[PDB]
Amino acid sequence: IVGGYTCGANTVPYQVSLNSGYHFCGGSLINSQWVVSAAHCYKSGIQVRLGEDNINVVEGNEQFISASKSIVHPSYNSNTLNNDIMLIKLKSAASLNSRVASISLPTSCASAGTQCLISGWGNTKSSGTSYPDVLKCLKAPILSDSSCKSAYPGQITSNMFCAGYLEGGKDSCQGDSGGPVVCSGKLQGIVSWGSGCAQKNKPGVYTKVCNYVSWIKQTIASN
Ligand SMILES: N=C(N)c1ccc(NC(=O)Nc2ccc(Cl)cc2)cc1
Ligand SMILES: [Ca+2]
Repeated sequence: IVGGYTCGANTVPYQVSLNSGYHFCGGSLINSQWVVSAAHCYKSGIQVRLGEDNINVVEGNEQFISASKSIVHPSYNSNTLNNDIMLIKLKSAASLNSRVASISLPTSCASAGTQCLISGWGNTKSSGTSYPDVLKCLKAPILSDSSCKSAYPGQITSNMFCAGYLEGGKDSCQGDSGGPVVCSGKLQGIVSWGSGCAQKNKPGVYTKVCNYVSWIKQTIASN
């Protein structure tokens, strides 16, 4: 996250870190046994780490559970990043409490102008690299789909939306991939892509989770 603030330990209880020997992507817990993340974060051998704040120090609220199945969206296209979303089932259910909790799926798509909370342990600089150990947060509006499409001509599909600031300065970034965009207490987006980070006229682009709710519910019902 570039230009955000330190969230505070366990203030984002649905935030997950995906670990394969190191943190490589975020995710969101959507019930005690399932995590949603970005399909471009797919790897075999994922361990899901819940209840995290400092990812390099064991602080006492963590649950580390390995994945039993990963399901990338059937129409994920890695060239266009259309349908960048995947479901991860945990080997055993997480114990849910105030510090480890799930986030609700949306019943409606959020509109442009709604302020949302994006969080993750990704890069905090638009030039150079510095990865934080504690979770960073950013409040950002969803942008109109015409300003999103003017920023990225020919690249925005109906399963994507832009959120951020067209003047740059504040944005999600590499390592934030797969993490949550929450608006009005519902999961509305998944950190997906963008050109650089926090650059002028290049806002972050996010998977539009309200288009996938029937696919998620159906897949969790049968797996
Ligand atoms: N500006 C951002 N919000 C931003 C920019 C880039 C990323 N990350 C990626 O674009 N990562 C990535 C995308 C596709 C593939 Cl195939 C591999 C990595 C995340 C957020
Ligand atoms: Ca920790």
